Amino acid sequence: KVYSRCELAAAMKRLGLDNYRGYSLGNWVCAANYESSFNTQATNRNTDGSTDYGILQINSRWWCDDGKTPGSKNACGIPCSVLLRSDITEAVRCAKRIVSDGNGMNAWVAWRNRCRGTDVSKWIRGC
Ligand SMILES: [Cl-]
Repeated sequence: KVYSRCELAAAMKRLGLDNYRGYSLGNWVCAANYESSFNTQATNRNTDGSTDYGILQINSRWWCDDGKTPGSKNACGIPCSVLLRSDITEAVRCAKRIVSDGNGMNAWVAWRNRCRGTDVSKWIRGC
């Protein structure tokens, strides 16, 4: 499932991301846009044997278990497959853990490069 910008905004707001750890809804929407193009089925293979999964491209070295990432730690206590669902509940729960890990949303490289220090409220225009 690939979300539309407003459909994702509503889902993320329903699941408590607006102003979570001080990050407005637009930040989260922007991050999803650049991390995955709103695609819950997105996967990206990395050189270390990890993969980034889902709409917020959560990494399998640290956060979820994909059964094939050497040295993986599974801090969200989930199989990575639950991050490939249309239902973003598990992705949001894990994202809340990631954003609380000491660097805010800088954990998402695409957010840092493309969203941070921009006017992110445009991501919720018309929603
Ligand atoms: Cl916003």
